[PDB]
Amino acid sequence: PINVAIFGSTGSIGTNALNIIRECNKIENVFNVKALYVNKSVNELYEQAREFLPEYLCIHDKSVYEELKELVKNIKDYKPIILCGDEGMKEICSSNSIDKIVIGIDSFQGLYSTMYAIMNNKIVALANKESIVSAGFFLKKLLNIHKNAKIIPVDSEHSAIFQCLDNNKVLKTKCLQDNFSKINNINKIFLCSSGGPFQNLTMDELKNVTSENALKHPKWKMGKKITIDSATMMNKGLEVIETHFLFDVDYNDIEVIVHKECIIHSCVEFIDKSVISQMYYPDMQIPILYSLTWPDRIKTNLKPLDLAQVSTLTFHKPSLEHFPCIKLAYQAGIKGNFYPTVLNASNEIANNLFLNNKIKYFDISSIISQVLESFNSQKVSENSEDLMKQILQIHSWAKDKATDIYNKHN
Amino acid sequence: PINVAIFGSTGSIGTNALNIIRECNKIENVFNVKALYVNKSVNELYEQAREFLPEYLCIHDKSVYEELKELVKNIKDYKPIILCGDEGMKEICSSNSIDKIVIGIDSFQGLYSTMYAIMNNKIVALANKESIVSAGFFLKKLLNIHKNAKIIPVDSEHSAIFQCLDNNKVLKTKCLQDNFSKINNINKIFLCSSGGPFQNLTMDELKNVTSENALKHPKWKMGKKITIDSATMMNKGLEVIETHFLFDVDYNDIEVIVHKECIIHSCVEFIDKSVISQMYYPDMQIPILYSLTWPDRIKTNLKPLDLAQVSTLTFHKPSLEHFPCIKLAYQAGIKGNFYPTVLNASNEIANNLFLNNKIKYFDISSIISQVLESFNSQKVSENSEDLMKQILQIHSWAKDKATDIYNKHN
Ligand SMILES: COc1ccc(CCC[C@H](CC(=O)N(C)O)CP(=O)(O)O)cc1
Ligand SMILES: COc1ccc(CCC[C@H](CC(=O)N(C)O)CP(=O)(O)O)cc1
Ligand SMILES: [Mn+2]
Ligand SMILES: [Mn+2]
Repeated sequence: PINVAIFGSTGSIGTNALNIIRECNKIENVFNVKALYVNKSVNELYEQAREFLPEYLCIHDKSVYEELKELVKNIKDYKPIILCGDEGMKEICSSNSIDKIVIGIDSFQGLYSTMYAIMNNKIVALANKESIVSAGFFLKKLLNIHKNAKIIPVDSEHSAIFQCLDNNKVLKTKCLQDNFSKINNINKIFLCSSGGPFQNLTMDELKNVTSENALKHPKWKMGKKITIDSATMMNKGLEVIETHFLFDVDYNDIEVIVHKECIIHSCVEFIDKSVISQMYYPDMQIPILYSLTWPDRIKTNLKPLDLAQVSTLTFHKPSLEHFPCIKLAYQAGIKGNFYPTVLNASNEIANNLFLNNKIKYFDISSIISQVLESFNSQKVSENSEDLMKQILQIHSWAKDKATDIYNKHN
Repeated sequence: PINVAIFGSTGSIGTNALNIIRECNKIENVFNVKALYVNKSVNELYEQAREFLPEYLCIHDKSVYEELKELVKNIKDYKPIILCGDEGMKEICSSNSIDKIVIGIDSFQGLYSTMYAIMNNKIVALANKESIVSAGFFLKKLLNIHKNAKIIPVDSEHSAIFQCLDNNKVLKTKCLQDNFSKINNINKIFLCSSGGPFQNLTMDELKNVTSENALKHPKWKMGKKITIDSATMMNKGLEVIETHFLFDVDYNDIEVIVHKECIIHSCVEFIDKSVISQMYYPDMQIPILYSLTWPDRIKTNLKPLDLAQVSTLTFHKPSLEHFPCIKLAYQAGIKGNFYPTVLNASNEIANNLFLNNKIKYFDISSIISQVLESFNSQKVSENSEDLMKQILQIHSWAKDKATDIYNKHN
C-alpha cells in the first residue's frame, strides 16, 4: 500500500487529494492516509480523521490544539498521535511509516515542510510553484545531498510534461537534477496556458482592467492570487522558470502556447522531433493522483475524455506586448542568479496591490521591472544554511523594494 | 551501431527508411545498412548500393541477377554477397550481423519475410498491416516460440500508440503477446484517421465516385491500394484489427476518430483516464525511425512542429452509413476466428475491382459482406505449419468467392 501524508489537508490541493484517494480506494485498497496536517481548521480536521483514520494528526495553531484532543475521543477504535506546530510537522516527516508527502501549503511554511521531507528522503508531491521559482538552487543542492529524496510535480502543466516522459529514462535520474533533459532525450517544451480572461483585449482596454474583471469572469474557479497571475500571465511566467528547474530545459527551448480549451495540458518535443502530449478535462485530480502512483497508474471512475464532443482544439502565440509579465519572467530566468527570487517576491506585492485596487494592470509589470533592474547579482553561497538565508534576505529585500516604489508614486 | 536490413528498399517505406538513416548518420554514425532487398528495380538498387555499401544485396527476380553483379563491379573497394529470391531473403534473415529488419513489402513476400525474421529472433519493424490482419494467429504462435523476436509497429497510428506507452512497462511484455494491454495500463484507444478524400460527400455523391476521384489531387501521395482503402475507410477497418492483435485491446475499447489535419496520429487512454497522444507533421520518417531506435531516440534535423501555425485541430465521429467498411471490419474482428483473414482477402479483390472501374463504391462493402456471411468458422490448427496452410487456404477461398460474386452480378 501507498502510505501518504497530506500537508494542508483542508486547502484546495489537500481536499482534491483526499477526494481522489477516497474514490480510488473504493475500487481497490491502494492508499493508507498516515498523516493529516492543517493550520487551524479543527472541525474539518476532525471530520477527515473520522473518515481516513490517520496514525498522525497535527495542527499548527496552538489555541485550537486541546479542542482537537477532545474531538477525536468521539472516534471509536482509534488512538492517533496528536501533535502541534512546526515540531509535529518534523516528527511526521521523520516517521518511517510515511513514504510520500503532498505539500499543499503556500509561502514559507510550504518550503519549510518540503525541506524537512527531503531531509528525511521522502517522495514529495509538490504543488507550490513559488518555492521552486524562489528557492530552486537550495532545493537542487538538498536533492544532491539526500539522494533518495524526490520531488514529483503536481502543477498541471509540469505533471503533464512528466507524464509524457519514458519512465525507463526517468528512473535513471530525477527532477531538479543536472542532465535530466539529456537523459530523457528532451529537445523542447510546449507549456500550455488557458490565456486568462484578457486575450482579446487591446492595449488601451488592458490599461483599465480591474481586479473584479479578473475575478468575476474566471474560466476555472481558483484562489485570488493565482487568478490574478492567470490574468497577467505571470502564472505562466513562473511556470517557465519552474520548467527550467524541474527538467533542466534551456529557456530558449520553452515555448508558451495559448490553448483556451484546456484539454492538452502541455507537450514535450524529443530530439527526433516527435511530440508527446497529455490530455484530459481540466481536473486537478489527475496530476495529484499521478504524483502518488508514479511510476505506475491505478484505476479511476473519472469521466472518459470524449474527443468528438470536444471537437476543436486551438493554439496561438501569446502577445508579449499585452502580457509583459511573460517577458520579465524569461529575462529573470535567463539572467539567472537570484533574479527568479526577486521576480517572485516583487510579483507577490504587485499582485496584491492590484487585487486591492491600489495600482493598474501595467503598473504590475512596471513595478516588477524596476525591482529587477535594482538587483545586483550575488555570489551564490556554497553552504546550504547560508544559501537559504541568502534566499530569504533577497525575498524580503525585493518585497520591500516593490512596496517603496509603490509608496513613492502614491 | 544498429545493423539494419531493408526489405523492399525502393518502395515507399524503404525509401523513407534510407532517407532518415542517411540524415541521422550525418549527425552521428548510428546505423549500418547491412542488407538491401528489392523485387525488380536493379538500377535503383545499384545506386543505393553505391551510397550505403551493404554487405548483402538481394533481388527477387532471377533475370536481373547477372546485371546487378556486373553493375556492382563499378563500385570501388566493395565485395558484397549478392543473392537472389526467397533463398536470398532467408540467408539475410539468418545472418548474425543483422539485428533489425524493416519489412516494406506487401502480400506473400511480406508475410514470408516476416516469418523468417521472427524464426531468426530478430527485431522486425513491420509496415505490412495486412500480414497482422490475415495471419495474426500465426504471428502470435511464432512469437510465442521465438521468445527474443519482437514486432515493432511502423504503421503510423500504431507507432503513435506505441510511442504513448511507458517503456518501463513495454519492456516487460511485447506486441502480439496476451495481456499487453493489462501490463501497460491501457483502457481505450483513439485511432486517428485522415477521413480520406470522400469524407464530406453526401450519400448521393458517394454512389457515383470513381477510383480516378480517389487518386487525383490527393492530400497525401501514396500507393493505389492504400489510397482506395483510405477512400472507403477500410484502411481504418484493417487498422482496428491490427490494433486488437498488436496491443490486445478489446474491440469495444477501440474508437475511430476523424482528424483531418493529420497532426495527432493516435491517442491512448490509461486506466486512470489520463490520455497521452503523439503528434508530428504527416511524415513516415518518424514512425520508421522510432521502430529502429526503440527503446531509445536519436537526434534528427526534421522541421520542428509549429503548433501556433497549425492553429486548429479537429475531431469527429465517422458515419458508418457512408463508410460501411468500418462496420464490416468491427463485425469480422468481434466474430474472431478467421473472419479477419476473409475480410482482408475479399477486400483485396473488391479494392482492385473498384480501382479498375469494374464495380461501384457501395459494391465494395456489398461483396465483402457477402463473402463474410458465407464463411464458416473453422477449428484453429495447433501446429504452426498447419496453421499457416489453413490461413493461406482461407485467403485463397475468400478471393475466389469475391470474384465469383462479381462474376454472378456481371
Ligand atoms: C489539470 O487540471 C486543470 C485545471 C484547470 C485548468 C485551467 C487553469 C490553468 C492555469 C491554472 C494552473 O496553473 N493550473 C491548473 O496548474 C491558469 P493559466 O495560467 O494557464 O491561465 C487546466 C487544467
Ligand atoms: C506519420 O505520417 C503520416 C503520413 C501520412 C498521413 C496521412 C494518411 C493517413 C492514412 C495512411 C496510413 O495508414 N498511414 C500514414 O499509416 C490514411 P487514413 O486511413 O487515415 O485515411 C498521416 C501521417
Ligand atoms: Mn499550472
Ligand atoms: Mn496507418
